[PDB]
Amino acid sequence: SITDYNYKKPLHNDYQILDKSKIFGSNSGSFVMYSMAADAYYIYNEKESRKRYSPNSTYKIYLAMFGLDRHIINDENSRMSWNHKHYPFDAWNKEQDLNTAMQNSVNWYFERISDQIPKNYTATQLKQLNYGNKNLGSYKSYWMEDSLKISNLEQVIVFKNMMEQNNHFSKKAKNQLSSSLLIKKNEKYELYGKTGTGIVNGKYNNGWFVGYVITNHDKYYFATHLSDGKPSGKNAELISEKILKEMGVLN
Amino acid sequence: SITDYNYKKPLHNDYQILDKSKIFGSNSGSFVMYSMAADAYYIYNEKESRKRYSPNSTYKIYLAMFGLDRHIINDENSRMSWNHKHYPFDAWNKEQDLNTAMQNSVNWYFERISDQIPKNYTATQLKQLNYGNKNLGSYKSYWMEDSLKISNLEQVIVFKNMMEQNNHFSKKAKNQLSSSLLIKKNEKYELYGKTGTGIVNGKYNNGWFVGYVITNHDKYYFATHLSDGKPSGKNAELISEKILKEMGVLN
Ligand SMILES: *[C@@H](O)[C@@H](NC(=O)/C(=N\OC)c1csc(N)n1)[C@@H]1N=C(C(=O)O)[C@H](C[N+]2(C)CCCC2)CS1
Ligand SMILES: *[C@@H](O)[C@@H](NC(=O)/C(=N\OC)c1csc(N)n1)[C@@H]1N=C(C(=O)O)[C@H](C[N+]2(C)CCCC2)CS1
Repeated sequence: SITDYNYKKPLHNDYQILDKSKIFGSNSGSFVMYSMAADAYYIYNEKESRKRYSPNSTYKIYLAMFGLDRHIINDENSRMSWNHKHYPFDAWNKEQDLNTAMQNSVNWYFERISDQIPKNYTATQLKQLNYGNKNLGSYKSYWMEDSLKISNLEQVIVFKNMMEQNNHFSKKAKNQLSSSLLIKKNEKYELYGKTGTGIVNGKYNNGWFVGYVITNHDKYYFATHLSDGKPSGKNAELISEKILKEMGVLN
Repeated sequence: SITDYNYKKPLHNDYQILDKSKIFGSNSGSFVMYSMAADAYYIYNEKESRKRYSPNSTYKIYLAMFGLDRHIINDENSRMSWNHKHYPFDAWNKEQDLNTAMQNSVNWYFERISDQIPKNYTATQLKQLNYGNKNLGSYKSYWMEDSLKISNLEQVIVFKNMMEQNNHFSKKAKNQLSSSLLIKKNEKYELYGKTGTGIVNGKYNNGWFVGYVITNHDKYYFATHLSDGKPSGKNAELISEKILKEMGVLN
């Protein structure tokens, strides 16, 4: 418990320390990036990057994966009916498929998936995935400012590993997941990712943007965590991109 | 044969006649576009648009569809080994999957698919799809400046129908095909398409760009054919986009 807020495991890869404090501006947090080609990490604010926070809606990545893996949703049909309950966001108040669910961060879609998953499966997956503190707690919205916590550095390690390694997870699962995460594509690059936002007492307190970039030459996994300032998922995306552009990943 | 060079069937939809001769410049051809929402067509140079030409590499769209439909390739694996024969283009001289095959217009990939398809299946599909003159001839590269011919107007009608109508083609087939055709994506739109280029006596003679656009509000099917000037698939793409941008489809 006293070491379950911190990822202490030393890196067995080359790594560089960046200074993107100018881009982060009045916001506080960290940025991590992995380069498939260099098998190397690029970290800004490694202290913050090793502190564990709740994953918020970035966990939807893994919930989506579990749902595909247990045939809750599939490639032929991932649709779910709206229950006719009003939600704060209009995009939630309609039928969803994985793509629309993921793109609009429709909580109830993944909640409905979460309810059909046994706890021992979830716990087995987190173990094998090395997902943060691996702490399910009461097993009720555990990924939402609750027991489960992961570090910015681990977000990149766990995601890259799950996607790139020969897991029990199928290639078509990974591709379907990957489809649901595609944000931008042009001649130069494909950008994939997922935002996370936390709100406490009407104040943003926890902002994620986790994803990856495919170029012609390389492939990159990355994540931005915001802890103070204006720590929203959107602000995490904006910062991620201007860092990726200024580092010449998006050109 | 005397009516097999022309699509004469009258339109049972609204349609408008455009003037994009300025964009076409010193190139000659036509542009067709369909709007799901308006159930209406937008044609420039309807004469040219009704004349049938060989589909070149736009036929790869349908070959890809057939290969998925006959489990020649799958969502799990669509890879094919290179035979270690040199090809004029370097991107051809390696392993391919559907995406790389389609993106680089790797002829041999789809030829290898074509060879495993019965003729009566092909002929059945063209019948049900209303693909052009439906003429297979000797059934050997019939889609390459040979017997099979389709009009710019039909490219849009046949593609839209195959994709949008509940035929025997599965949703996952269509999505996998759709994935292989994605070119550009941003906040505003997803652009999908396939180029075609013909070369005779070292001169471009036949240029295609067939595809569709998904926006927030609408969905559009489109095609550009170039018959004279500099009629290359790439030039057909450039013209398609300038027309789509200037019509405010890519905004
Ligand atoms: C995942 O982060 C989701 N977030 C929430 O449900 C929470 N607050 O959102 C207001 C939350 C969970 S526990 C807690 N204390 N707060 C959804 N995802 C995001 C996201 O960043 O993708 C949302 C924010 N967006 C989508 C709203 C408009 C732009 C960003 C909120 S819902
Ligand atoms: C499909 O159009 C393919 N084209 C060809 O094989 C032919 N010529 O290519 C030079 C061809 C077939 S019959 C005939 N008389 N000529 C491939 N697709 C394209 C394409 O546009 O996707 C290629 C052309 N590009 C990529 C290079 C220059 C313009 C675009 C050629 S191979």
